[PDB]
Amino acid sequence: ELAHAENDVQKAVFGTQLAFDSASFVTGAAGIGAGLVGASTAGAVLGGAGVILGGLAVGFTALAQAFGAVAEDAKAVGRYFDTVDKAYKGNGYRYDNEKQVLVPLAGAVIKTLDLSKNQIDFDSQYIYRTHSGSTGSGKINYFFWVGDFPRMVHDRGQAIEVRSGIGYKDVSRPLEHGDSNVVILPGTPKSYISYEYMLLPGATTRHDAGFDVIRRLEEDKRFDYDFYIFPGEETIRRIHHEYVDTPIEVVLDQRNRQLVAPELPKELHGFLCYEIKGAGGEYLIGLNEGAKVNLTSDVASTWIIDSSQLASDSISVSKDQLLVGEKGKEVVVKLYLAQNSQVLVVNGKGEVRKVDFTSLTAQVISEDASKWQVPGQQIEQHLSDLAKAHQLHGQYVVVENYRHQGRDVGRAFYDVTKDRMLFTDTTNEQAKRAQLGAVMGDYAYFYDADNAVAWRVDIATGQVDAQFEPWFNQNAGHISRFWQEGDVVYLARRYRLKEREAELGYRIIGDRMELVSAVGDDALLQLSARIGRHGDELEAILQGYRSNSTQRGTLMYTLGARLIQPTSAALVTVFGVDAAGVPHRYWIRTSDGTLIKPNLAPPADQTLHFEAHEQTRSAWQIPADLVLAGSMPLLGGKEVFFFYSKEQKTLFRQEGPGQEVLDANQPSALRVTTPALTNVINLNGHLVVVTEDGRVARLDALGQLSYAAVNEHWLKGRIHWWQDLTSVTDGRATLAVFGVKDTDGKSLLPVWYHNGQVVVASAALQDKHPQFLGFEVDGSSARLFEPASGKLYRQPAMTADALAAAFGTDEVLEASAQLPAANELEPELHLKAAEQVDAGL
Repeated sequence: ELAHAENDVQKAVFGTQLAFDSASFVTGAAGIGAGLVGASTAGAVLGGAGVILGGLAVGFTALAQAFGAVAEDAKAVGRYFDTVDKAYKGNGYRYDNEKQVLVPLAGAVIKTLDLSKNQIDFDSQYIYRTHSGSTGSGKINYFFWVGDFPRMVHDRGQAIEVRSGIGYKDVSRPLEHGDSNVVILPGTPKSYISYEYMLLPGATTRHDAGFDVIRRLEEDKRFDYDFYIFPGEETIRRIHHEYVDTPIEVVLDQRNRQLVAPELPKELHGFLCYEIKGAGGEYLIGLNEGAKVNLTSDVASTWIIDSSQLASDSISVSKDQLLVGEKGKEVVVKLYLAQNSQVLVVNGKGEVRKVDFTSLTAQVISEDASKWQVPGQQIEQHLSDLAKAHQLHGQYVVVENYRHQGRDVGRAFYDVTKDRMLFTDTTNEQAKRAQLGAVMGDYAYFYDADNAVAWRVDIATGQVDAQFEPWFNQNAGHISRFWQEGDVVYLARRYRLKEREAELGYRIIGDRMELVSAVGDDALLQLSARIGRHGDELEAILQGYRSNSTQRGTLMYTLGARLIQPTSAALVTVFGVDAAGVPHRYWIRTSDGTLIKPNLAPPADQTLHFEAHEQTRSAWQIPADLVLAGSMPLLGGKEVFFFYSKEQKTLFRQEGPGQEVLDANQPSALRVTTPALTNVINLNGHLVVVTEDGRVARLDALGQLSYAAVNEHWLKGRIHWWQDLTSVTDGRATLAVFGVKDTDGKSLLPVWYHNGQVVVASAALQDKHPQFLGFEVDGSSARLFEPASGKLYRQPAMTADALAAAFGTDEVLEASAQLPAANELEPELHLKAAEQVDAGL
């Protein structure tokens, strides 16, 4: 009757939606590099413990998708610095030996071509300096402050000023081949590079295209990459370029070579000026849009300009300069000719004009038709190639004094990939300098690094919408970090008080701003160590802070804001050093006001007792890295709470929130026995543990664990892992095997183990996300279900000899995939869902 809910069935732990790509990624990244997975930084909690039920294997998807999105940006940044190295490698230029053109490489920057000497003179791009607080090395040294994270020095005066950290230094080098030739002129300006950081598992340990170039640069403390902080490995998510006016110069020689200026993306126009200097001869300057050029023939010449690469062939002449193009967007040519050096203006066909400095006229002559200059196709091809690279770059560019609609909107950020998206949408002399923090799907978050304000921006590029107001606006300190994770965004405002510096951490979702952390104060922290239920106010934080006003509200330029004000969240953490040697930390369950109150038990080979005066303490002193893992119903009259500590690699279970008063003499959170615990994961409210030998087991309210898979780090190096897989559990084990690779060495082969039988999904199954189902009473026909097809299948078990054929000595399938093929089981049915049950399916 109704739904089944049957006991003994021995259904597999991971259940329905399991995909080996997502879980094998998440459990691999959790198995290395000393980071947590899926952790929150502002509040110290795993997995969003406010979510208490959901699909176990959906969490592996939600994690893998986010870390793939971070990995692709990280790789793009790598491929950029790879391209920069490949540009400075071989000194900025190549010669096309098949068609006799000198072509600039994509990414280098240059001061001048001493082309007579065939000698090239380089330039650096500058990257802003890394800076940070000092609570890590000293000061309030214990806990990991939120805002004390590496940040960027905004000021051009102190940037790491040199390319040479890529591995080599020079002023000049010889170019190998090019002379008596044609030359394309360099086409990228100098840049100031901004950067932005994001959490990425394995970032310290991956080796990908060009990452080594960045690893070479962070060897100087002025800049850091390949580094670790408490929540996990952090990496540069993306780049922003600020371009600076770049005078390249050219010094020609007594050979009638031809020059052409290269065509650049819409944003690069006007950042380049070319000094074309030389003597004698008849040299052609191929003009192009969005550049300035100067002619310095001061010995003698007659220099040619080609209009045909511009969209239009209209010209005007002036005693000092001439202009070519149309609609005012005409290339400015400044005409420092001497000794009756004169310019000839060539069109696409038939005509050249003599330009008259006295008449200001473009007198016709038919001296074109004269084979004076190279056919277009080769140059046009090279320019088509070069124009691609500058588009492909992606990333962002920063625009200063963006006049949107005549009105000057200040700084703007050109999204190279999309519709010019982000600018502040309002005219204010502070917001003119405002800093971009985070961007969403048609939302942008800006902030001021020095004043407590932040905006919602770019609602359909309309008006500015709302501004966020922290709980206090009247005292010194600043928003020390603005950063996002998982489409939520976190504010770490540092406050100054005449006692101490303090910090508050807010989380913003949608229209809500929420508080999730408070540093509080000793007089709060000791009155939190005891009885506590506070309701409408968090521990009288308001009466703990606002009494220390310093008129910082003089800087609250309220700018017509629709003010949004903080509201308090479930599981507000409170923490701080109460006194020397006594850390405290509590979680207020704001829904009910109770305190989660960790009473930690000394190591099993110790016990301590403490005097009655200090007795209001946890027995073991709370580690610096301690995080609430989510809490489960016990079915035994309480709720059970778990605490994790990555440095200690121990799990503490606690029944109920804790005592009404801390007793240091009988602890309450008990050090759970687990083998070599490497990490803990919370998935929609379900806990998962990863052992150091590479087994995975779910966990349940009595502290028991049931093994549920092995991992890549278990399969690696075993020559006959199907033998050793009997060792993972005492018996009646049903395991996925997340480590098995398809023959390409990239895809993952779905494998299970069940009562000694190994099931592998055959080539038709593999891409379909095969689910496992338990065996026919004949004990060889393993059932399977494939939810996308809706269809139910049957699949032979594979013998150890057949495994010895299908696999050599390795986790990767042989190309001789002599693999037992499936067949459908109940072809007449299309199934919404299939599950095991005691009576059957």
